[PDB]
Amino acid sequence: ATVLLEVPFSARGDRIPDAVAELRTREPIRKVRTITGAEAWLVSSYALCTQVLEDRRFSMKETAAAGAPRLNALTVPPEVVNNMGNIADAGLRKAVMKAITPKAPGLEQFLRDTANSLLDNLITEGAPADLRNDFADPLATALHCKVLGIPQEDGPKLFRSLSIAFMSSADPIPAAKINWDRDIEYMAGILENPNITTGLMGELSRLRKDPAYSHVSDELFATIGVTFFGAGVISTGSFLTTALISLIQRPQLRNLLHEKPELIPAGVEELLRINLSFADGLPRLATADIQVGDVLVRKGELVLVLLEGANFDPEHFPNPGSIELDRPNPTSHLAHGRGQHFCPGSALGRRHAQIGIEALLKKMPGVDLAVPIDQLVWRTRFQRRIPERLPVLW
Amino acid sequence: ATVLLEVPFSARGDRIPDAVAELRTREPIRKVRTITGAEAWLVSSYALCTQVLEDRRFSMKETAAAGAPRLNALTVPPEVVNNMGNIADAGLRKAVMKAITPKAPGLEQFLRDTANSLLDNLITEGAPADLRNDFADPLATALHCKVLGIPQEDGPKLFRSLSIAFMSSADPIPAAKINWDRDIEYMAGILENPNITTGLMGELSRLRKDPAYSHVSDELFATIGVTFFGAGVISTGSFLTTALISLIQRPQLRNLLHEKPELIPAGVEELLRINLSFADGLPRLATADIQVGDVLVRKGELVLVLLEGANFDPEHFPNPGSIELDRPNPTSHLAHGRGQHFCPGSALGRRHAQIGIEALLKKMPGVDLAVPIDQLVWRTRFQRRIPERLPVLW
Ligand code: HEM
Ligand code: HEM
Repeated sequence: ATVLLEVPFSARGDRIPDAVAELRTREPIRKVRTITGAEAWLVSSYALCTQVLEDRRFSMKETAAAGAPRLNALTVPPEVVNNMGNIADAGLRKAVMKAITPKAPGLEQFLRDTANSLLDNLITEGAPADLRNDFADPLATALHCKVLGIPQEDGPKLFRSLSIAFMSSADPIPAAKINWDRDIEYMAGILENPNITTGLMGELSRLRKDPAYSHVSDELFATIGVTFFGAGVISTGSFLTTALISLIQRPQLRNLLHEKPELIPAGVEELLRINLSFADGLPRLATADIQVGDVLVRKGELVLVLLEGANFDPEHFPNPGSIELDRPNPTSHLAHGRGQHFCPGSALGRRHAQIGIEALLKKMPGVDLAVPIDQLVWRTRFQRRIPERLPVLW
Repeated sequence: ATVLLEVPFSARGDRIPDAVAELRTREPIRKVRTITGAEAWLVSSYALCTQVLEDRRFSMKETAAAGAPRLNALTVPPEVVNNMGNIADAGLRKAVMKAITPKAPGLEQFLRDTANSLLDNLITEGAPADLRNDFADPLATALHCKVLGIPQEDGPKLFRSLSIAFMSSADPIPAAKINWDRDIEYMAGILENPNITTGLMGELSRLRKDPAYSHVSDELFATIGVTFFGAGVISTGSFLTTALISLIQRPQLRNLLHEKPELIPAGVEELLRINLSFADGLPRLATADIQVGDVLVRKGELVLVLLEGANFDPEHFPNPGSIELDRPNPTSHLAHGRGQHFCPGSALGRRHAQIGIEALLKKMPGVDLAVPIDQLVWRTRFQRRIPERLPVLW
């Protein structure tokens, strides 16, 4: 007698478990138990992952319903799970999306200067350096302060909520509520701060006093600040970190990108595709009875869309484990999801990674791990897979 | 077909695995495979642990022999494994041991002021607080700078070597050598620094120019600084952290110690006894064929002395999982080892814990975890078990 298969399989973000391919072949939708004890359907083929993400009857919003089977505990108010819907309903969709493009004047140069300044300080200090805590995450944090229009010096305390805010927990987390409420108060103060005129918060500040948005709540405006900061910083910092591992472990690739940096966009797209940053399947709740492969998913059941399931599917991406800069379908991966909830920061994230890698390869062309790869400490019960420290030398 | 049982069993430092008791009953010496692929004998009963630690033919020094079966890779020069022997041979044993007592004038008050100042800053900043990174470890770090006679401001960079120096790795760690050599150069500079006149380094500085120690190497003096700083900081910071978890999880105990703080020494002794801080058995290499329980250990074989094996042995400590402040045999645990290599900092460590707990209970009598216990991220492939962050509220 064995128990029902448990998810997630491994918190290690540097390699995919052999088990994923075996499951995809045998049972590309199959029943699993989450950390809460809930049952769920784990979907692991490209075809079935795409089907679920593209069918809105597999609802994100309804995952927050009281009494639903849960992947993990809410770390935000239940109405905040439908944040993008709330944004759209408030007529704020176009403005939010415009404010988080990497195309804003000066932004890319700010990114490059910031990356270069972080790297110079590591160089000055001498190897070993921690590329997560002292490069990737600070770069992510600086980027999102600039994108939000908020002071850089406020970034670190906001950042420090995230090790808790993005926990994947069986039970509610008291600290998450403390940090949430505090971070909300900060963003509400920002909207009242006349010095804040640029970026997302500057724009929301103005829209908040525009008559065309008079009956949009202050709660929604502050929520947008907290959610976009947290999602952006955690996602870009975590992605860049694990992409750096994948690069460092492929010196031939590292050298080619150092040699031909115009291939970096193609490289970052592949690093996105193979990225194991998302620790859990994307949760959705069936709002109807829906056939998914050989399984009739019943209304009220939880479905988990395993991103690496899709992204390493050899039917869609032949030789899935190899980075190939000339695939015919390079952006057709699901690293930024798909459908209604496709990542609004995908371009900004792509650019954070491109610029951080560009700068790292220039300043540290000899970059290598300073510890054997198995020594990396992978964060557990978290919504991302990340090494606690990423020690490198150069 | 199963593989040979692997060690360590779990990096979780908040509970002992049920498997340890089962093993102790069934097979209190049994064969296991280490992370290097080496075979070893894992010893898990009080009686057999004590036998091994008290028989010097189970050698610490010989664990460093080229070609021996290894628990993990050396992170120091092989001659440094015999550091205490080297100390004794150089006539430095009495001086080193005297310099690391908690009885030095002002030391306890420095500890208390430092603990109180760390706590006030957490209070000012507001919950949640990380009791590992922003209390236990800084307290350990400050204590050891003061004990060594070195500037407090030098503590943080020395501290940052330790996440690597105390790795438990299958392979040599390049960063460990970088940090070792750098930290050695620092301690050599300290011995040449005329401002350094107090503590262990002040005393070694003087003995280095005393004719009675003329043919003791500069290498040994600097090595003593690096080894005593690292072992002391890692051991006291890690112990206090996990003792804090054990306390916090027992509010009745926490309240009693807050109420009757004179029971704190008895409490710290029990917290020592149940402490899971050591991630691996203590390694020893047989220098002869020696009968240990039902096993004839052969010369050249590795033996691992599982401290919690001894310390949770119900034959020696009845109701082993319960903290009892009135045991008849309270200091007979093996938390500081036993025999030739008994911890030279045991009193200093006891006092760090007592004072840190005293101060925490006074400043934060309402101290509780701010996250569910399962959310703590336990450091892997490391010589200690420690949570990466210890989020608390009060
Ligand atoms: C490489 C970097 C990034 C990756 C891999 C990533 C990944 C993802 C994925 C997979 C989703 C889909 C969630 C779902 O469908 O259940 C998503 C949505 C989202 N992302 Fe990203 N993201 C990245 C960067 C960013 C940035 C920079 C921001 C903000 C500045 C951001 C903000 C959001 C938000 C607010 C959502 C929710 C969308 C919705 O519910 O409609 N992301 N992201
Ligand atoms: C609660 C705190 C502490 C614990 C639990 C602890 C634990 C231990 C243990 C189990 C050993 C035996 C190693 C073996 O036999 O293989 C040991 C030895 C040692 N400890 Fe500690 N220790 C603590 C505090 C300290 C401090 C504060 C220092 C230095 C300032 C220190 C320095 C050393 C050294 C240098 C050895 C090697 C002894 C030898 O090889 O003869 N320890 N410790």
